[PDB]
Order: sequence, then structure tokens, then C-alpha cells
Amino acid sequence: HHWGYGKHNGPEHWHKDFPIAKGERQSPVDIDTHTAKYDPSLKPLSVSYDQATSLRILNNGHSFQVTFDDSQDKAVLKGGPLDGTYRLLQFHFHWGSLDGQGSEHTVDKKKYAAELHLVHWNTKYGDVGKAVQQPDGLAVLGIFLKVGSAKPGLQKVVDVLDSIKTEGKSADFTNFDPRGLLPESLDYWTYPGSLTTPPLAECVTWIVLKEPISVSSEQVLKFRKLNFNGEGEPEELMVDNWRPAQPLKNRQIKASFK
Ligand SMILES: O=C(CCCCCCC(=O)Nc1ccccc1)NO
Ligand SMILES: [Zn+2]
Repeated sequence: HHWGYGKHNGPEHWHKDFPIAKGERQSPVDIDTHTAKYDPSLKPLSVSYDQATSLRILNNGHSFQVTFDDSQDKAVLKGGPLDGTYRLLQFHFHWGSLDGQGSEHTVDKKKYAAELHLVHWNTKYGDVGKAVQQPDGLAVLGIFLKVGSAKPGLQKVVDVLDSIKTEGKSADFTNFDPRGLLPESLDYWTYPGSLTTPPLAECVTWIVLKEPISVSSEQVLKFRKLNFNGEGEPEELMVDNWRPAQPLKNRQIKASFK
């Protein structure tokens, strides 16, 4: 039926409704650190998040997401491999049922406990619906989470998850500063790819940060208490909402660092 992450509707089934699932620039991929090419032409990333305005947090039945006001150039991503200004729209996570799985991208086959996606769209296309139809429409910053010490900047998110336990629930979520989610270093890998959920459009410049952030076991445990189901339905824990690595095909992964 409708897509999801289960045995009968999971990633291996998506191609029947979304044939681009077997396309030429699908995501995620395994990053082979010894075959990635250092590209000295790549610029440092410019992340300008000081004026970000968060609006709401919502359980969309596949993940939870925090949405931002993107009606002006308030929180923007520029530089790196990008040409032009990309506005922050939302962030969300992918995570596992166990600490040794949950990320979408992998690094030399290593899986992390979760992966944070900060989604931005290219302002030259005017709105995000137009941007997803363009090969350079979106830029997604991917950040790995490892289990270790707690991340204090994540705690405001963890503490509101009880309010959005089931599909379709939303809550006001103002004055959240996404700078608290970034690692110290902005070194990155980049490659052209796709959304990792339907409709799997091939519109994404991926920027995957090398340095993971550390979150505590108690913080990630709280993600695993969310539900895929809506209020009143059989309880199905929201875990393992990650797509497996896809073939690299004719693409090169570039590194900003040696
Ligand atoms: O695929 C990803 C990362 C990119 C997610 C892109 C979602 C875009 C969004 O929130 N709004 C939108 C979706 C479809 C069409 C237009 C806007 N993770 O699974
Ligand atoms: Zn994602």
C-alpha cells in the first residue's frame, strides 16, 4: 500500500510506485574515504543561522521534523560546492532500533546511530516545490550522531517528543537555535544525489560532515519511543526509518579536506 519502512512497504518496494528509485543519482551512498577525491577548488561552507525562526515540530509518520520560516533569507547556506543562496526549510532525523545502525550514509561501511538532515532550497527557484524539479534545487547538510556524551543543544527537541508521539501530531516549537546541532569542524564530503524518501527526486547536492556529533543514550532512546502509527492504531515504534546505501554509479565523491 503506502510506503514506509516495514517488510511489506519498505525501501525494497519503493521502486514500484517511484521508478526513479533505481535511477542514476540515488541516495544515500557509502562514502569510501580512500576513493573520495580531495578538491582544493571547493570553498568552505558558509552557514548563517543567527536569524533562524523555528515554527513547529511535527510527527509526519516517517520521522519528526522541525520547520522554519523560509519566507526571507533568514537562515541560509552558501559556499562549499553551491552556487547561490539556499534557505533552511526544516530538519529531521533518521535513526535505528540499536546504536549500531540508523544512519543513511555510511563511512567505509560504518553505520552511525542516527543522521540529521538540514534541508535547504535554492532561492532562485522561488519555492521548494519548484526546487525539487531541478538538479540543483536542494542542498542537504547531513550530520552523523554517535552515542556518547549528551548534546545539550538537542535536549529541547528531546523534551517535546512526548507531545508528538503519533502520526499527525504537531506542536509550537519557537526560538530553537539550530547552531546547537553543528559539530566543531565543517569539513565535508559532497556528491550529487536524491531525496532518501519518496518521491526520491534527484534534486539534492549532498554535503555530509566528517565530524559526528555525540548524543547520549538517553537522548536517542527518546527518538525510539515515537510511533509510526496514528493515535488509536496498533502501536508500531518509529525505529529504523533509514534507506540502505544505493549504487554510486557514475558519480565521484569529493572531499573538502585532505
Ligand atoms: O530525503 C531526505 C532529505 C531531503 C528531504 C526533503 C524534504 C523537502 C520538504 O520538506 N518539503 C518538500 C517536499 C516535497 C516537495 C516540496 C517540498 N531525507 O529522507
Ligand atoms: Zn532525511
